[PDB]
Amino acid sequence: NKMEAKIDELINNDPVWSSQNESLISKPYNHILLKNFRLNLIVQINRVMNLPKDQLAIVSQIVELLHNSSLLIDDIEDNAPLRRGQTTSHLIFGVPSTINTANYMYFRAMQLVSQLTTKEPLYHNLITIFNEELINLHRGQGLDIYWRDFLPEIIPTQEMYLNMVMNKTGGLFRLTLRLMEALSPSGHSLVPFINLLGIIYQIRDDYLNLKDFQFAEDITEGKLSFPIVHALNFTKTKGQTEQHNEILRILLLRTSDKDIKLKLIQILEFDTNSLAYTKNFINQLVNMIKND
Amino acid sequence: NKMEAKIDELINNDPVWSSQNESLISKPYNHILLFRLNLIVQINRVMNLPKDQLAIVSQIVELLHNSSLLIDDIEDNAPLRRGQTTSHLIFGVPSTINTANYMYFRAMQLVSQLTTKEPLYHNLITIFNEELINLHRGQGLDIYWRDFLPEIIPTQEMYLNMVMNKTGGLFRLTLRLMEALSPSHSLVPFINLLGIIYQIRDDYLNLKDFQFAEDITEGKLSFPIVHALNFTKTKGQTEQHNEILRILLLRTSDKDIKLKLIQILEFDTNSLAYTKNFINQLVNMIKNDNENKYLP
Ligand SMILES: CC(C)=CCC/C(C)=C/CC(C/C=C(\C)CCC=C(C)C)(P(=O)(O)O)P(=O)(O)O
Ligand SMILES: CC(C)=CCC/C(C)=C/CC(C/C=C(\C)CCC=C(C)C)(P(=O)(O)O)P(=O)(O)O
Ligand SMILES: [Mg+2]
Ligand SMILES: [Mg+2]
Ligand SMILES: [Mg+2]
Ligand SMILES: [Mg+2]
Repeated sequence: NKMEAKIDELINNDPVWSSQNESLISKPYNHILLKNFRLNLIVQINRVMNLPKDQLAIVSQIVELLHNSSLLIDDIEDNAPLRRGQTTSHLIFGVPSTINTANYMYFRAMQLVSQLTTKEPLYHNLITIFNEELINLHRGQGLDIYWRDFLPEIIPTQEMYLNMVMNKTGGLFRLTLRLMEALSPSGHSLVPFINLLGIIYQIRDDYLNLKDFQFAEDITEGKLSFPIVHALNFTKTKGQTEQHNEILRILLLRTSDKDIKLKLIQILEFDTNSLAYTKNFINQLVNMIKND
Repeated sequence: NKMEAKIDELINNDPVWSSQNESLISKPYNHILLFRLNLIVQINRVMNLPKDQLAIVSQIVELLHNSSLLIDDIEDNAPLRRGQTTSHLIFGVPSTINTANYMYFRAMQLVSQLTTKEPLYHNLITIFNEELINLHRGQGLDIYWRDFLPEIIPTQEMYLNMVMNKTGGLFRLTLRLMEALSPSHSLVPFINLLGIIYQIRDDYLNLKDFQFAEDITEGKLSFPIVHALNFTKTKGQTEQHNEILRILLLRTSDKDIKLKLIQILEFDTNSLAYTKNFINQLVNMIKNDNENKYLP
């Protein structure tokens, strides 16, 4: 009877969640917070969208949660040891807590959308954009991960890699902009532009990762970067069998040996000219804007 | 010129995605597909959702359920899920995490297809939202206790609230959606008690079937363990309290060491007996529910 009442009380109330609990399970996330330029893009874009700063704040909050959560997970998936010159959360708090916290923040983010409007028609568009771009994000990420973890099952071509980027990187970039375009109280859609900004961003990330070495973690990962994809297809094309295989073998070692990583890079520098190709590819993309 | 052409085309289109791609990413989910729908069908008798809108609800629930099992096995370092090899051991942790999270959002998208009524949608999303949030909190606490042991040893109360969040999330989600779509007293209190019977029973059966008892290997703060731990602390049984902690902290597969911890629960604290009793009472709260305060 006393137990029965304590239970009766329980099952008839909402589940209990204290602020301490909230603090406890937010450790992996608070860690990565300690790591502005994401708001510079939002403030600029806004110069054109004209959103009241009240709503722009809630937009900035949604994107950061989604962004920081993405990084918490991408690090697990990529077995990354450092993020922004700091130990990654999964190495401190563990993979289990990090996955849960990150996925949890995805839903806190989703919850904040209610705060952008009272308008039922608008709200629905918002949730849809939120849904679509998150679905796109996971698709690209699924390919980048599949290609990597199952190499050499599939050697992506420049086209396949770019579709993957349109999904993955474009995902976050389109989410931010598409949401603002729906809240804008006010020319043409800036989506095409943000997609190009996303592609340039990703290929420059892939590129600087190797040039900054020449610590090239992307090689330790086995990632099918823009430079590696060109090297692999170039090599198959010109009949360079041993080079094509050494590239695959090195990617598959998941090595942190600096000399082995340097060898690979010099292969992309003198043998396949992938570094130059990529540099040019980036410049051309930028020129497409600068010459618009 | 020609490169400019292709890029232009690319950025002016939706991201490309074929079904072959869809198949790649689904592999980890398909692997886990290889009684619940009966419970949903049964519940509809009072809800009366049109066999079709009910299929969708059913699909949403299945995506979520199956997806959380894939993530939970990664978090629990489980080598087996119903006799077969767990997905992350076959497809790796990265793809499995991603495929499971992708499915969460596919589930979130099916919600838009239950209704086209603007208020009713906002209420379905809210429900979906709230329950997924409660589910992650319960899981977060469950993992936290397990991974920070012995910083915090939960009490029966703490444990049960963790269950209301975790196990209650997936049970309530299903029920609150159905009740909201119903064309026809809430059964949420009843689903809550159910979830609790189910979880305490899950923890109970895990040890009893052995008497592989993976929960021990996992180091989990299961219901019998929570009892044992607070039972020895109360009776001041120092060694035994520490011995229980020591075994959980071993993350062992040692059949012999697992046996010992169980020996402790059976002989020293009688936690297993205490739990069998607990379950029964909860059920009687339902069995002896005359006037149907909980039952329909
Ligand atoms: C977890 C899921 C589905 C997706 C996660 C996708 C992400 C963020 C991956 C992280 C990497 C690329 C960085 C990006 C895209 C930052 C974008 C910045 C904005 C300001 C939008 P990195 O590790 O940081 O180099 P990647 O090299 O692994 O491609
Ligand atoms: C991934 C996130 C946030 C939450 C996941 C929560 C889950 C599913 C945990 C799995 C376990 C409990 C079993 C359940 C819930 C049976 C399926 C439920 C139905 C309602 C049919 P188990 O491993 O199967 O014993 P647990 O013992 O680890 O608590
Ligand atoms: Mg990465
Ligand atoms: Mg990556
Ligand atoms: Mg589990
Ligand atoms: Mg678990």
